Amino acid sequence: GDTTITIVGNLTADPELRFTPSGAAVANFTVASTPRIYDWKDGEALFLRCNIWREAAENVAESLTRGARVIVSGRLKQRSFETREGEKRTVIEVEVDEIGPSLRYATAKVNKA
Amino acid sequence: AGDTTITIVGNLTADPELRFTPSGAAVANFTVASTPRIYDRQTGEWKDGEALFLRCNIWREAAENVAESLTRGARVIVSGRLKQRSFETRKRTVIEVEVDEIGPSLRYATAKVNKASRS
Amino acid sequence: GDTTITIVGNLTADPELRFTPSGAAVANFTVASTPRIYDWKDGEALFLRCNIWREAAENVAESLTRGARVIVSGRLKQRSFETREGEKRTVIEVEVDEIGPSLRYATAKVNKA
Amino acid sequence: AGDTTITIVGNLTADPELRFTPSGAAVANFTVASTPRIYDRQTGEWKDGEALFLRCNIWREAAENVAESLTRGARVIVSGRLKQRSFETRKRTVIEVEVDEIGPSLRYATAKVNKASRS
Ligand SMILES: [Zn+2]
Ligand SMILES: [Zn+2]
Repeated sequence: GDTTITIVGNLTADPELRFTPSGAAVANFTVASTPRIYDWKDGEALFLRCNIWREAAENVAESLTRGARVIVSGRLKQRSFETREGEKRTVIEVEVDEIGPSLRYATAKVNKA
Repeated sequence: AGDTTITIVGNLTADPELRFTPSGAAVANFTVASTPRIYDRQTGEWKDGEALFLRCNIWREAAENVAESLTRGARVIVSGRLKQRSFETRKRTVIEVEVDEIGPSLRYATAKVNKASRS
Repeated sequence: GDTTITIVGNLTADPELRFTPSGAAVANFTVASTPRIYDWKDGEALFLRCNIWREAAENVAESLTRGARVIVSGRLKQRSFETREGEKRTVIEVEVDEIGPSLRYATAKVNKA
Repeated sequence: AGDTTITIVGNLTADPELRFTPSGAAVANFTVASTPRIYDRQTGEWKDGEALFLRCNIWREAAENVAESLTRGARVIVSGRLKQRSFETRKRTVIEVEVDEIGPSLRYATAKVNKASRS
């Protein structure tokens, strides 16, 4: 039913870990995905605002920092705004199902629980 | 132009088996056990439906990075391309994944990530 | 390298088939994907502007109409605008690799070439 | 919670084999031949690399819709979920696709689509 995607990229900044009145934790961060080339590299670019919640949000929070190369699988969510202030605005966000630091150019010590 | 790609989440059946080709190129093997949930629309709660087993081989330094970072039953995210090998009996084809990116899922766990060094 | 997605939904309107000075054809259309429910259906929603080019653009043009339920595989492309007129705008579009009418609630006569 | 999903583009090895379960539910089988391109970075142009063969089974009216709409070598788009069956020799597992949506690709062809009737 939903539209899902996988985006590989680096966090543009440390994950903002804020809490809701009810206590549940929410982690926000935008992944910036940037491509490859030939003969000379680099181009394209894609910045997707993401949000994970619950314990995954705190793990994201305590396990990721700026520049971190991540793998993110989630659901695209989009909202459509105004006209009574200007004229047609669209925004998009990714509800993260799973995310983890990528092991393509690095390592990590994974501690269970 | 492009291969068929998939993102599979699951657990490592066993630690990554790191070997090296004759030329020296590293190669890590493992299989992800992706278990989907099923809901008995009548009592009980969610259930562990039929699991999928996908063997995956990652190459070069990524593989070495795997061998040194992931272990048994670790939950991981795998983005890769489906490749159909061919092994003979005694015809036979089998479908495995060639990893492009893989990382530990921060779902039920944390991780200390050490960047390597390039840019 | 690129970020790809698959969106199943219906065209919100017939595909605009316009041509470029050079002659190549371009088909534009926005797919509107809307979900399922339980116990009572319907919710969510996602509208993604798409564009196919070349012969696929004309085939899309002559094979699809409004309401058509399609399957679309492409690449997300996003651009970031202004600040010298207002303050930060983001837009997204799907460069369609493959698209075809879905056979979930219909049929179609496929004529080769 | 969710299965592993994939979008595979390719051609039908053969016309869809439509059969019916004992209860009456329709079932169509077929396999997509997805051929990826390879570039000899030295002369020649693009090349037809190693193809992937995935068997797919679609259900109910969708299947009937398949049987009545698709034929041999037709290019199609398939969105589905990977399912691992189990058949025994003489153990054995195999990976096939359970289609959720499938349609003829308007890449190298057109199509006349007849909506059915619901909403
Ligand atoms: Zn090496
Ligand atoms: Zn039926």
